[PDB]
Amino acid sequence: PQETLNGGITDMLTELANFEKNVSQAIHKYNAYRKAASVIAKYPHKIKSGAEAKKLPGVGTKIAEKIDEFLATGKLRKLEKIRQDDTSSSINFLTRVSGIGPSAARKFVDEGIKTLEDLRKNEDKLNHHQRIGLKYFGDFEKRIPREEMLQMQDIVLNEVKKVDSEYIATVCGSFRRGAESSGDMDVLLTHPSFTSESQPKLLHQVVEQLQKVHFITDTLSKGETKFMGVCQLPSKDEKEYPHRRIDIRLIPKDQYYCGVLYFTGSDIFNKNMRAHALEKGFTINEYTIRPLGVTGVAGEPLPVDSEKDIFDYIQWKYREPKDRSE
DNA sequence: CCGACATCGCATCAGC
DNA sequence: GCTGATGCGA
DNA sequence: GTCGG
Ligand SMILES: Nc1ccn([C@H]2C[C@H](O)[C@@H](COP(=O)(O)NP(=O)(O)OP(=O)(O)O)O2)c(=O)n1
Ligand SMILES: [Mn+2]
Ligand SMILES: [Mn+2]
Ligand code: NA
Ligand code: NA
Repeated sequence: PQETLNGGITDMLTELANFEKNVSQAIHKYNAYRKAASVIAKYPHKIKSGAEAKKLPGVGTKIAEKIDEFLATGKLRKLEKIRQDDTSSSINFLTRVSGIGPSAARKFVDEGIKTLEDLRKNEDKLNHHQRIGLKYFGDFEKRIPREEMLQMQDIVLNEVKKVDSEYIATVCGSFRRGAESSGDMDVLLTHPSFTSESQPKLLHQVVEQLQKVHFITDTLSKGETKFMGVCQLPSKDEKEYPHRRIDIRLIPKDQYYCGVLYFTGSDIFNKNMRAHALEKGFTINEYTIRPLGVTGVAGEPLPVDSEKDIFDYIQWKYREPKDRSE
């Protein structure tokens, strides 16, 4: 649908979502507003009343009431007031820095630290992750053209197999869903000598190699199965590429497809699949799917030899990654 | 009137 | 020293 | 905030 049909309303709900998330520290209200904004974005009519939007799943009394005020007056006083509030705005803005959540943002603002310049004046008071998020603040909010994502994929696929021929690196996330641009790169790593039943430094060597060739530039978090960090394409003396976020995850190779499914997403989709499963007598996570039982006590896990397998167990139509936006 | 809305890895904090 | 809780994030 | 127990 043309976004201007109910663009005023979806914007309003999205702002409210971000504020509940970053300032009120209520993730479920953030999700509620998101859900209401999303479903309205699909509505192929121009909303005339709150009671009309009330019909859509995820729109209840409070939001329908807020829509009525917006249509009848062109704004939302609560949203107008929040926007002029120095404290709420600062807290909200600071959470745009990677590593800074609602708790840290609130405490920063409480001690007068409110801008990026304030943060730069106070490196002492930031932890390692936050410093990096601050350093590449602009870059991390840049979107990554798919062409560059392909360039980034080449490097990873190359260096991965260079360490050991039987690794299997799989770019998931928005990229796998075929998006024209991505927020970051998500790499899913698997190796034969690592199973659920089950060679140790399996993730570490790959990361080390990507640092070796100067592809990985910074580390946010690193462990046995999880990597969170920063990368950069090498420049062709023509100008330099932005620093990008990259997540790497080493997963039980015999659970490869539940992982590919989870880390391909989307965000709402993974959520809808798990919630559906429950209404239908199943429970999925990133590793297993397992039929809860009669009583709803999980039974044993199943074999899965392709993504479609999981789609079959609860039997939705196998939707291509491109289709899993919700 | 009121609880679910998923769960996890890693960094760091609170405390023994 | 350690375990467990919290924060932030995927 | 919304849905549904
Ligand atoms: N809260 C979250 C966060 C991430 N995820 C999963 C699904 C996402 O596809 C995946 C990766 O996170 P992600 O990189 O943040 N999003 P995703 O790659 O979809 O989109 P982008 O912003 O990168 O473009 O992990 C999730 O299921 N629930
Ligand atoms: Mn991503
Ligand atoms: Mn990611
Ligand atoms: Na409704
Ligand atoms: Na943040």
